Amino acid sequence: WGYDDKNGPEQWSKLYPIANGNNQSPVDIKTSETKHDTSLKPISVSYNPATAKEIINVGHSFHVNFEDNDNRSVLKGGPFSDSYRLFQFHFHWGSTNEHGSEHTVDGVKYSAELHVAHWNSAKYSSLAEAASKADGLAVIGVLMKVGEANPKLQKVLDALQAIKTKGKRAPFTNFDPSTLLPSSLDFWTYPGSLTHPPLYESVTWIICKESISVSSEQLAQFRSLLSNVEGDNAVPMQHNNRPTQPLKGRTVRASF
Ligand SMILES: CCOC(=O)C1=C(C)NC(=O)N[C@H]1c1ccc(S(N)(=O)=O)cc1
Ligand SMILES: [Zn+2]
Repeated sequence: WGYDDKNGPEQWSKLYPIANGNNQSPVDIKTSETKHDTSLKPISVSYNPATAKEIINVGHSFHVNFEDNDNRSVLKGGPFSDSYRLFQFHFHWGSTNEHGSEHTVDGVKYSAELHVAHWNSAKYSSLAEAASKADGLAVIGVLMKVGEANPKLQKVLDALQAIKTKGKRAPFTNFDPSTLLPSSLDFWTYPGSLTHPPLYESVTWIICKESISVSSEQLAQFRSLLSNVEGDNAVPMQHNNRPTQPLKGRTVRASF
């Protein structure tokens, strides 16, 4: 699977039928149709920079992975009673500045999107166990709006020169990804899925109301990453965003 016309989102359903499920992500958030929910607690993140482990080129994207052997780095509050353990962050982007976000807000497409992914360590003993369970994953989505260079991205962008081609990986240490989040943690939440195969309907989405910035040149760095292995013909990673999917009558709740 990939993002090409042949192996891309519109074809995913052939091998992964859950693509046509009732809890697929991402979605268009219609602000007129959101339900303000008084029970929602503030989102609480507490990440230890010592849990940062590795940056990896996975061909369709790059990931920054965290040591997840204990509760040093955790998400709490919002719609959750359980504590969720940080394991990864990554981005999505588009071929142009005009699209690239996965979530949209009232039809508006942002240039990119940050995903900070966590697993339910109260109920489950590993990411592998948690990953397929309705209450297994919690992902914070931050919409990224093209404008001023974002200095908080600096360590991440500087690391890409070491993982230019598929499969390449490097230590990525001493980094707290709560530095990338907007200063307001007002959010939307809805029950949904991983936005690429295997598309498990295991994610509680936390979508920040406030966007963070990214420059056109910072976006060019993401797209200058190569999907091919070293020595092969260069194939830029131009985009990796899934189209919005039907709500099929789910409710997006607002903390605000
Ligand atoms: C069984 C593992 O479970 C997962 O969590 C992931 C899988 C299979 N694939 C990845 O490459 N990384 C993880 C992932 C996390 C968040 C999103 S997203 N984009 O935030 O929905 C996708 C994949
Ligand atoms: Zn993602």
